[PDB]
Amino acid sequence: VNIPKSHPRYWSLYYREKIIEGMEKGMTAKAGLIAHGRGEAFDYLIGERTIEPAERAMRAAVAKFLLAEHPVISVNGNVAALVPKETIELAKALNAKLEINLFYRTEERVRTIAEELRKYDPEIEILGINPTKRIPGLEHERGKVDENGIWKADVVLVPLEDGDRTEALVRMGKFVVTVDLNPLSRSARMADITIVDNIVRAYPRMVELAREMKDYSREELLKIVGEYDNGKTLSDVLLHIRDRLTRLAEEGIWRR
Amino acid sequence: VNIPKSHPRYWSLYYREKIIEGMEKGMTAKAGLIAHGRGEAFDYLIGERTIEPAERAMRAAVAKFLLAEHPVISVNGNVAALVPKETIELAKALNAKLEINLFYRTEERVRTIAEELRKYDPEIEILGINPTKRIPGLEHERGKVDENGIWKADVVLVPLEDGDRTEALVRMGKFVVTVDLNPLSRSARMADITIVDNIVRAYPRMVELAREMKDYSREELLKIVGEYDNGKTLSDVLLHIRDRLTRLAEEGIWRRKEL
Ligand SMILES: Nc1ncnc2c1ncn2[C@@H]1O[C@H](CO)[C@@H](O)[C@H]1O
Ligand SMILES: Nc1ncnc2c1ncn2[C@@H]1O[C@H](CO)[C@@H](O)[C@H]1O
Repeated sequence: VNIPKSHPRYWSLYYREKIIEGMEKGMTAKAGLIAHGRGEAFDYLIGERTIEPAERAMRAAVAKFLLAEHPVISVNGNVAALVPKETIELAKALNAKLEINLFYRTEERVRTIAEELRKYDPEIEILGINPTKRIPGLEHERGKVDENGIWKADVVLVPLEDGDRTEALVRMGKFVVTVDLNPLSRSARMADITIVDNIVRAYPRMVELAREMKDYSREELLKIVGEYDNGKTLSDVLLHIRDRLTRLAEEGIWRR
Repeated sequence: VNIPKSHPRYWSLYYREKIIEGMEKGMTAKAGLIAHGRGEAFDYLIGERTIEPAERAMRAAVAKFLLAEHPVISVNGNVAALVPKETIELAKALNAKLEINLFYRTEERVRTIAEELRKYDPEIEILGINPTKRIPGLEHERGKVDENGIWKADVVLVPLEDGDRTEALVRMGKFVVTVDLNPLSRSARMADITIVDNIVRAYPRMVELAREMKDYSREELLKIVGEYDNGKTLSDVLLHIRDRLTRLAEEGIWRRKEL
């Protein structure tokens, strides 16, 4: 990361280095590198900041998790490369189990990811190591879940997830929250709560909200998670990007 | 193995596979995978189809290439993984030479890219194997081109290209045509003709266009080229995206299977 701190693409470049090493540590899938670029472009368009529609979604999600009877947080190759410590934090803050859930499971991937998480907590409870259950509707390898993790969860957080799984989880009766910079992806459109923000900002922001809501009443929380409309939240994100586009055009370098 | 053709995201997933196989073959760099994703995001915004402003730029690019005296088509790692066959097809249909130009050049990636191309034509000549001419304004390892290729070219096609490189060629007096799904990238803004469409739809369509216009009159060809506005095209692309976002926001997208 040898670039002036004043570089406008400072952080973006920094995480791009992180995602590359992720694959270098053998935990980030190649498809994960591609998904990362999808994120980069939408983040650039959005403004690399947590927009209002996102703060809104995170509020409802934290409220929703606080009421969960068995909340679970899913971790994949990208999460492990970008926010390995922050995901352990969010999981402690919401008293939620941690499950390694990969679309493409392998003995190495799981081990490496569990190892990466154990670098910030060698004691934390990590599920999905030995997955016995299956998410209905998915190909055997892609629908693996842990008898004690997602399989029994009522509210689940699946960040940077493939649309088929999000949909399948909703179909099996799980309430699904996702973090996804692409508001037009199947997953973003299928989730009950869609947080359109970079996970590097969303995760510490939610750990914050969980503190700011730690002493909330089950009534206050029910009011929150009760007034949330994911549809209007998605439409606003789209409108935001549209307005962001109008201005990005009247700026930068032009040639004529 | 492959994606079930019935899967609605078939094409999207097919090409993700191809770019992945490309890196597996040593032609594509890891960062090429990330760049593929950036393209996909913009494709999500345009709606994953060829829009009229793109078709418009495509006809202009073909017209210009057919009128060119020393046309050259550049090939990089992402190009090699996604449209190796169509790249060769386009070059022949435009009677242009092919040159390998990479961001991270190594003897292995060049070879592997060369081999891939030859699998569709063991006969085609490939420039850029060991380029010796340096284009000023670029870092040492990023600006060497082939003396008999881009160095002497008048019209150059540089798809999925770095802005600095697109910008450098323009500065060397080359008429630059690019294919880039991001209408706001430096490359899209600096190129003379910007084709905002996915290269997997663009190259096949241009091949078809080169054959169709292979017999046009210089009068027609010069008219097409003469009356083409790249700025207007980029703005028309942006307007299409902005109206599409407007429409979708109004209709709503939550829980919709398709858009
Ligand atoms: N750093 C990130 N933060 C949040 N979402 C991301 C990030 N990188 C990639 N994604 C999302 O992952 C999705 C694909 O699984 C993409 O739609 C993209 O928006
Ligand atoms: N398949 C593709 N077709 C056209 N342009 C692409 C594709 N993939 C990536 N790009 C573009 O190439 C640039 C990165 O080299 C990005 O700005 C992106 O818009």
